[PDB]
Amino acid sequence: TLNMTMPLSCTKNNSHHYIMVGNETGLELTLTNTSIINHKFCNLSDAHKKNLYDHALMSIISTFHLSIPNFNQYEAMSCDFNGGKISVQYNLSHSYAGDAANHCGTVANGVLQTFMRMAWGGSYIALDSGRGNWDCIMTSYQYLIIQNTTWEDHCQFSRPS
Ligand SMILES: *[C@@H]1O[C@H](CO)[C@@H](O[C@@H]2O[C@H](CO)[C@@H](O)[C@H](O)[C@H]2NC(C)=O)[C@H](O)[C@H]1NC(C)=O
Ligand SMILES: *[C@@H]1O[C@H](CO)[C@@H](O[C@@H]2O[C@H](CO)[C@@H](O)[C@H](O)[C@H]2NC(C)=O)[C@H](O)[C@H]1NC(C)=O
Ligand SMILES: *[C@@H]1O[C@H](CO)[C@@H](O)[C@H](O)[C@H]1NC(C)=O
Ligand SMILES: *[C@@H]1O[C@H](CO)[C@@H](O)[C@H](O)[C@H]1NC(C)=O
Repeated sequence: TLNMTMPLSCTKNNSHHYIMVGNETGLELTLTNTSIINHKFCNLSDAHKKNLYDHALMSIISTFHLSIPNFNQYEAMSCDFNGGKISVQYNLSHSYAGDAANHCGTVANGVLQTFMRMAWGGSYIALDSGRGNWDCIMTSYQYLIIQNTTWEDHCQFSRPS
């Protein structure tokens, strides 16, 4: 065992949902005030890391039917790799209306949107964006964390690195 055992994803204070892409593998989406990736980097230095990254986000967009509007906006994002299993952390700026509106055309916002509409946990506020069905979602959560993990382990945070 390397370093000390990781905290739980499934907590009384967290909102979480699991997307099962593979036969038992998938993505654990966690909305938290707990930071998992402690650096400011997302180094996709090789084609494999870039490929693992695109597959993770493609999975979320496909499953949630995210039609993300082009607002030329971005979420603060860290990523790391642990033997082929990616971790993606969004430092969400959705705590205030103005902040949410400027980080509205993002995957993280699409996830927040699904959590709200599916009632998966947590309370949110929907701001009418400029276009159709897309809402800018407010949340008090600081982090959205996405980890490639198994169903047996989805309730515990994986090691980022
Ligand atoms: C998201 O916010 C956390 C918290 O501020 C950032 O983690 C910090 O990273 C710096 C390195 O630049 C460390 O010196 C701090 O100790 C970290 N703080 C904590 C609480 O872990 C994280 O880097 C941010 N991620 C992004 C993408 O901005
Ligand atoms: C992500 O990449 C950056 C830059 O590619 C890394 O920062 C480098 O770290 C080395 C330490 O060996 C130092 O020379 C500098 O801090 C950076 N070098 C250059 C050329 O930018 C960073 O450590 C990487 N982090 C992760 C998690 O992969
Ligand atoms: C997360 O932190 C924000 C700001 O500190 C706070 O308002 C919010 O209630 C916290 N949420 C949880 C679930 O701890
Ligand atoms: C998790 O990682 C494995 C290999 O590291 C990959 O085959 C699989 O597609 C990944 N799962 C998701 C949901 O990205």
